[PDB]
Amino acid sequence: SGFRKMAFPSGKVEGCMVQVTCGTTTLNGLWLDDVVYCPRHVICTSEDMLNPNYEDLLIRKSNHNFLVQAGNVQLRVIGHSMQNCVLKLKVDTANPKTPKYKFVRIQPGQTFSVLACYNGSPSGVYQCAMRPNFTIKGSFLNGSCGSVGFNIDYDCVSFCYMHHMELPTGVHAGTDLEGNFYGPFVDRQTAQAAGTDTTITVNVLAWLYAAVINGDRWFLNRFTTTLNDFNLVAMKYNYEPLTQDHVDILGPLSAQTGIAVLDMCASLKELLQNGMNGRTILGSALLEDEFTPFDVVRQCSGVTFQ
Amino acid sequence: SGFRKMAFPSGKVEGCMVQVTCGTTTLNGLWLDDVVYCPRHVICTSEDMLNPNYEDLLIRKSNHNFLVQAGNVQLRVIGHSMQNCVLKLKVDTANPKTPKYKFVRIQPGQTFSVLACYNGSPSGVYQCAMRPNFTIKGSFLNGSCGSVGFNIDYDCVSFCYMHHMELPTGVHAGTDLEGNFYGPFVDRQTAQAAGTDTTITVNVLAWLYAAVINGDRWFLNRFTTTLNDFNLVAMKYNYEPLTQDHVDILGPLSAQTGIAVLDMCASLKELLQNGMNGRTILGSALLEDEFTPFDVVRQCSGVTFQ
Ligand SMILES: O=C1Nc2ccccc2C2(CCN(CCc3ccc(C(F)(F)F)cc3)CC2)O1
Ligand SMILES: O=C1Nc2ccccc2C2(CCN(CCc3ccc(C(F)(F)F)cc3)CC2)O1
Repeated sequence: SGFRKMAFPSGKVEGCMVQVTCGTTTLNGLWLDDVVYCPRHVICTSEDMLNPNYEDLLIRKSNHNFLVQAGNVQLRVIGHSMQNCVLKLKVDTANPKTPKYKFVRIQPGQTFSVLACYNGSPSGVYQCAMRPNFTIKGSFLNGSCGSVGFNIDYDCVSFCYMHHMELPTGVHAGTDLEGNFYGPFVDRQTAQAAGTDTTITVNVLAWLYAAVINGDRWFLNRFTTTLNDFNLVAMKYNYEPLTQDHVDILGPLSAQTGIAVLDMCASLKELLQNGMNGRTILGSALLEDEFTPFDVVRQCSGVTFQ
Repeated sequence: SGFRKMAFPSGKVEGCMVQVTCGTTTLNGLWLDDVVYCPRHVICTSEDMLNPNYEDLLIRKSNHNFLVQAGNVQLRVIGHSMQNCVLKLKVDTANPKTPKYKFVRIQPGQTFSVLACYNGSPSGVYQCAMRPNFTIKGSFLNGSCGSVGFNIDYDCVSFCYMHHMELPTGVHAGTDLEGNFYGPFVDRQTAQAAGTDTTITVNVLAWLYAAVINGDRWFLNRFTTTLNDFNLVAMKYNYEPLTQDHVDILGPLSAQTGIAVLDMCASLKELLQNGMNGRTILGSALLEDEFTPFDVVRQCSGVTFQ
């Protein structure tokens, strides 16, 4: 019945997006209860961004210098502080649309939805993964800083990403909602290069399970393998090593399809060695690695949210 | 700065989804002002679906047989009628969350977002195209019927699709919001096969323009072509014929990049003849055809919505 790259419904997050302006710089903020969270580089000029001293730049800013606008209506800033690379602006009004929420710091390989915004207004929603090199491959133009990534479990939004930086290579870097960057990146306009973008092996396997459930099975073979034997081939192809924890997480997909995890590893190994020979799997000519095992279960089951 | 398959923010549509139950069948409805729109096959049993006489089945249904539930709260049905393949259930309460909206019947090649729902509750959002054979390639399980497709232009939601049927081949068929199917499909469980799924040429070209804007340009060559010469190769590869209307629509992308439309056609022609040779374009090993020229402009510019 079909399998699609699918984002969470975005309404709960749309009701949290505001515009934040400091000086000549405008980007997005996240309004939850009576706090607005945004990237601290809102206080920088494009001059400042080469070597900013954020503590010093903040000395010159008062509450009234942070212009916060929710739709057409202005919010009153009654306090501000810096936590790592985010500012927290206390406003005098609790966001009436605040959903149940959590702040979560995700691990490489985990997926989330991004609500890309400009000037506090939603532009679109798409699905991303935290890459093993701690970048994400997004769609972000100037003014999109402060857009957030999130997951939803029924009624509760877990915010995991806030967007801050584009690297010279066109990939993206950002923080969790406590303001700590994922990976080694900093909020300065300098030479920072991403490391190897390896493939998230457990996600590829989950997606192969999804393909089998949906009728694409030409890649199933007569072979099996072992974790160590498969991992020799994964390393050669810049795939993440597969662990027993990963095998365990694939357990429910293995059980429903009747295909042992290591048998699916042997299918993956032949795909890596032989290529696709011009065929497709679930409409892709590449092996997709931005579906987690939990994503596959969810979509193949029809789980929903408030 | 990156280019992603991107859906519209879904909040405005989330506030319109309800659950509709008739007998033992539950699916989704769309609540706009004081009318709930849903597939007429809600009145069928799985028996009925082999050869339904919808007019006859409706004789046995009264207002009180249609159970409409918005979140936890029941809506009072004060009238019902059948329009083509949709039912319209008049309720006694206008949806307080009704956005500005229109009903639009789209053309093959046009794209839209789908809010997949189960039991009136949103599950996820993804982007789709109306295929040239009038199917869509979605992600729909039992109970997702009545999920809708839509586009947004600033504050106004244009609803273009309601989901009704999965064909035996795993592709999807549905109606506009006046209840007329796209293509030749009917709401009966019978032998209906899709025609040729051809590639939407103008969308592929738009996506190649997007790639150039974002740094992927290895596929640009030293050649040009003509509409007629390109169309001979398109036919061979089951690509839609390119028209002068299509060339005109690509005009703004041509102007911004400085690459004449027919020059990009010559790049596409070499890609079709030679394949990708194992390379990728914007993270795909296939030529993507579910971005319209307007989608590319929008995403490459940062246009937003209420
Ligand atoms: O729409 C429909 N009609 C339908 C019609 C005929 C056969 C099967 C179906 C199903 C019914 C639920 N069936 C869920 C089975 C399942 C799959 C994966 C997992 C898991 F591994 F992810 F956990 C668990 C259960 C999916 C297909 O759906
Ligand atoms: O974020 C940023 N910083 C930035 C930094 C350096 C160079 C360019 C930029 C741009 C500035 C706007 N620029 C829009 C140009 C444009 C592209 C396509 C079209 C169209 F063909 F679709 F119509 C029209 C205009 C995109 C990149 O963006």
